[PDB]
Amino acid sequence: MNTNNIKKYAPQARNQFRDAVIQKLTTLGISADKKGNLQIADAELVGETMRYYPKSTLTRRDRLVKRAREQGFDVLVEHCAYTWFNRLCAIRYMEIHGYLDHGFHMLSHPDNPTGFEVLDHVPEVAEALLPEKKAQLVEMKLSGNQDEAIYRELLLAQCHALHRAMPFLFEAVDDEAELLLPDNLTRTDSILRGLVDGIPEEDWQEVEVIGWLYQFYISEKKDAVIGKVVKSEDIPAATQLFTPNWIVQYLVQNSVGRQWLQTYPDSPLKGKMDYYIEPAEQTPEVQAQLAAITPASIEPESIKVLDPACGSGHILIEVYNVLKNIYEERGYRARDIPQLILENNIFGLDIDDRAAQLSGFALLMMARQDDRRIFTRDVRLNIVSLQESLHLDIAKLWQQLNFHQQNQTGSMGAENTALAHTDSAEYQLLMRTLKRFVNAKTLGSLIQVPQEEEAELKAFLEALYRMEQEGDFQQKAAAKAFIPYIQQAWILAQRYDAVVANPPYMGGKGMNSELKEFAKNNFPDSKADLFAMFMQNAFSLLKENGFNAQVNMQSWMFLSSYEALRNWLLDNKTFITMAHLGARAFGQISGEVVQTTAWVIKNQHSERYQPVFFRLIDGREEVKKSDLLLRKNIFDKFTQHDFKNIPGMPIAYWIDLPSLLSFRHHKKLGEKIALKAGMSTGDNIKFQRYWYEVSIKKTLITNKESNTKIDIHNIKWFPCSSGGEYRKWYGNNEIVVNWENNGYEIRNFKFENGKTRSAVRNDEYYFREGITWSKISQGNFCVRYRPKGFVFDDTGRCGFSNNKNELLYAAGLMCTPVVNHYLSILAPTLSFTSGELASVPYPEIEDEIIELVTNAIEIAKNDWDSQEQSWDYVCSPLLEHNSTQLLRNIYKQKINTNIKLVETLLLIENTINNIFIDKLQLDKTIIKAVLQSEITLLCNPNYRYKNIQDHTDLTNKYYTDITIDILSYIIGCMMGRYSLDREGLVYAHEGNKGFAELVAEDAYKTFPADNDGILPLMDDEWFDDDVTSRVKEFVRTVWGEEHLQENLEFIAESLCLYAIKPKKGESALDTIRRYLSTQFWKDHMKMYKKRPIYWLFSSGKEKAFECLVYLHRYNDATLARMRTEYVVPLLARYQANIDRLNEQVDGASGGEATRLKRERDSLSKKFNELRSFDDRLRHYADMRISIDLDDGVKVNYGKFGDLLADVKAITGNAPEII
Ligand SMILES: C[S@@+](CC[C@H](N)C(=O)[O-])C[C@H]1O[C@@H](n2cnc3c(N)ncnc32)[C@H](O)[C@@H]1O
Repeated sequence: MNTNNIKKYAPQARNQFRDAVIQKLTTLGISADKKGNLQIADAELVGETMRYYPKSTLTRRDRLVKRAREQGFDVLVEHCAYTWFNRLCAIRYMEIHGYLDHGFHMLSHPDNPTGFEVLDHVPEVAEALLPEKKAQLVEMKLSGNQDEAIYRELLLAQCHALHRAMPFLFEAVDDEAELLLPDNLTRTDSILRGLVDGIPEEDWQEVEVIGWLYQFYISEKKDAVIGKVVKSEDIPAATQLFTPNWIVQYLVQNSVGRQWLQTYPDSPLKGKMDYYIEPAEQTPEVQAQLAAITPASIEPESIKVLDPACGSGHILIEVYNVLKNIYEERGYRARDIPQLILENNIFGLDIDDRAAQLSGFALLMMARQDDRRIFTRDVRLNIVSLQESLHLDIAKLWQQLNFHQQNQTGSMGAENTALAHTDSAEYQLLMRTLKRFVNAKTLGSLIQVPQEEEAELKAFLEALYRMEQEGDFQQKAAAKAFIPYIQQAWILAQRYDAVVANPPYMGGKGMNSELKEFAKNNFPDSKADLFAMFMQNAFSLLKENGFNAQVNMQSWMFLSSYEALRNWLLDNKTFITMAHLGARAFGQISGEVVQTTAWVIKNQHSERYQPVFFRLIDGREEVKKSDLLLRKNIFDKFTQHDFKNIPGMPIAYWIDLPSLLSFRHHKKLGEKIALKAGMSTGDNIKFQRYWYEVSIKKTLITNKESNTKIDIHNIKWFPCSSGGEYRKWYGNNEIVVNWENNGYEIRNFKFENGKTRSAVRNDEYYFREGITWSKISQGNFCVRYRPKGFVFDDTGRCGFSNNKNELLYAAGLMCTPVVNHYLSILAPTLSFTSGELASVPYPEIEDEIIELVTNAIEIAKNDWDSQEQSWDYVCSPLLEHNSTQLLRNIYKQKINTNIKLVETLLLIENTINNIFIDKLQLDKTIIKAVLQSEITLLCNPNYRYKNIQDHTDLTNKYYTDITIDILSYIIGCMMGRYSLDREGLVYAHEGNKGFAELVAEDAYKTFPADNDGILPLMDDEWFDDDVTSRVKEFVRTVWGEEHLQENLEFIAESLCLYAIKPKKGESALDTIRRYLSTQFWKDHMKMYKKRPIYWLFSSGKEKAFECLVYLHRYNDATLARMRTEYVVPLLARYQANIDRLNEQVDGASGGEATRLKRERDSLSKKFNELRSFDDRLRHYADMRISIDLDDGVKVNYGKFGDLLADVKAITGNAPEII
């Protein structure tokens, strides 16, 4: 069958049917305004008509006004449009299979694509349906022009004809419902055509279509009610799916068919059950147990099955099929089985009056596929939809009932007449029943009813059937009103051999006010979501040896918020079989939003029982099915007693055995170590910084050059562990938080009313030595060491211990694939909090691992401290070897050192993993050894460039970041941030203050530092303090005028590698200059994560003047000096050559004069752009803008409007063009 047709039609069909009811209700007068307030205006009385229509069609009219005032105008239309659609859908299905007694098609015409067969056989069709109006209808057909009048009469006559067998869908007292039937049913634009035209006939063969009609009708109102709280009337929309047939079979066959096969093991139904999971080999003790409960025989018509949420009845249809083959096998006549199944075996509930309308239809269409006279028998269907009790005239009906026959009939009977036999066990049983179904359109089948009231209700019910059949008008009007409630109560008091359902799914963030309190007070173990309450309630609906079988979300197997429930299941019930599906089990939902599992749980507790699991998480819907059938991916080694060894007690069949026997033999991790969540500052943008953004004087960072005692009164910034990226031993020392005055600002940080926004937690553990981890990590789990002088927030959780060895032995553990083996178990998410991480095992201490971890952390710390983004940065790693050697040879010397360390840490990490795996007695096959690509070091090209698979292009890209990093360090020495003479960071505080002292102290005597802190970054050599100029002065001052040219050609060779595009004949010197003016800005953006310490003042898009400015060295007089000594003298040289280039264009010709014009044209564009960058720099230079370094980089960079480059990529806001 092709759903793609129904999926497109049914949503459109819903709304279609709805406007046709509004348009007919507007005539009917029942109407609401835009605000949902109802309007009557009563009804005109033009003699014997009600103009807006007959006046016998008034009373009936005045019962819509009644019901609409009882529910909701929106509701009315949403229901009645559905009922008719369900009716017409029921007719369409039934006319294709020729189920009609008159044997003519009703909605279509076989030999005419546009017509209606009931129109040409008016005499025959009328003879069957309306024998009295035959002379009239044969007269209107002979008028040939009243077909819409005629067809409106036969079609209404057909639905009436179907009320005898299907009273739940085709009601007969629907009087008002006839006034809402649309006209023009006989036109090419009737609503009817889409129902026929949108669905080919082959889609109608099988019955599942009923469920796809079901699922796509309401699909649209679903997309409007998701994410929000769901109204009591929107529930059927928001929770309505459709189970694949292969899951239902697995559910029905492993519950119903299980019990039958449990008594008659050599039943040929086992071959007829493809999804029947055979029982695993039990211990002799359980083997004695199960035989003691299985009855020696089961009679077929003693089995009773319940779907509490049938929906389309898709599950009942399969129960019907499983029961069908049980009756055949027992020796029962063919025709007699449907009645016995639908009356003695199949019972179903739901809240959507219109979902039952389809479900019962579906069972009757399966029954009509087997017995032609099931439509002649009084077949009571136990498929009912739940009804509220806020609209009953209870005192009016119990006196209309005359159950004990109190009114001797005939005594014409007063507004104070004491309700007689209010003490009768039919009244007290009736009132207790009407009190249980108050908000039935909200609770559904979760309402329990005591089994003790079973007998009294059925005897009351059958009597309510009798008196519906033998009684007078009041007793038949009355006893017809009470049956829906006495029946639905009778279904709830009854217990069943198997409950099969695909329950509804709704987390505790769409439940409405009414529903929530019902969960806290009645289902505390499973108050989180609906599907769980159905799981725990369904057990209250089974016999002792009964089977609960559902297909549920998987979260009840893991989330600690179900621990009380998971604890409850293991103690009282017996898991039988479970097929864990995971995602994409339903081939018609989109997104990884739905993860499921189907299971069967006996209502008896057996300890030593051996259940069978199927891990079918992979593939589309088709695959799990194929692997389920082929019995791929089977687990049958763990009893339900074994799953109690895991903190929280997760259903965790995927576990093996030595990992289960290690939770019991060893001690918990977060027990030993104080897993503490950090503060929550409330605002990470106000309080947290990158350490390079602020003055090093104003940080708790102990510099290698400030022996002056850190005055803890001037200290504003303290290094803060704030989450970050994966890392296995030490990095991420990048965030500093504002902790001045012991956090006076974070502590008093309040909202508007007075409540406190931040959440300073565990501030006793601050500045301690400990570890840390990304609380949130996409990949594996990893921890890093954390020295003293740090704080930490909630994004960077930290464990602490008093023993440094345990602090390392833990840090060595929490980084293995072994830990990521457990964290899969306790909580398969990306959240690595302090609660599941605390339940991790943790064995005795070995002294070997503590050295391997000390070596590993210093390998990792040496790795981290090597970049200029770290505070502990000393100098560029090239400057560790002799300064006579050739530069290309020093590159080679450094790479070989960087591969040995990867192997060492890899051999260390794998030695650590292999030691833990030996102690916990684990399986090295499950825990793979660490690979070189996972060694979390920045010198490992495999890890830094995960995306590049090559070796050459991997090696080249490595040489390339190596050549850029040495350029940003030289640009660093130009500004004054580092120095050859002095180890470590040199100058980094506000206002260019104290820089000059350093110069007088020969802080930069080897390589001089730029005077003003303005470096022109240009593509041709104008100034002498140009960047590309001083770089050569650097290489010359370091490696030798001897080597200058090959070291420079090798730099040219290496920039060209990945950084920029080479050019033939381009000197080493030109090659370098090109990079700096164009690409360096971007790499420095990336290098500092869009937080530049060197600011590129840019004239504009012609790159007429670009200069770098070091952030710390900035003062008021800079933009005045920037204009005095750079922007002013440069606009003078541009002119003395536009004039010299015009002395040559007139003195040249041919190919050279066209070359001097493009050199004069290009030079004049850079003269107008730097003329308006001067008109705009003079603007910002007068302002004497003086910065504050504590403010941040995203703020100051907007203070200059568009003078700087990438103002909208750094600040976010487009540059404010002053
Ligand atoms: C049961 S599943 C759909 C049934 C479908 N035949 C299948 O294969 O699963 C979702 C349906 O459950 C229905 N349902 C039944 N009983 C319910 C209850 N007590 N509360 C809410 N929804 C309920 C909802 O109306 C919704 O349409």
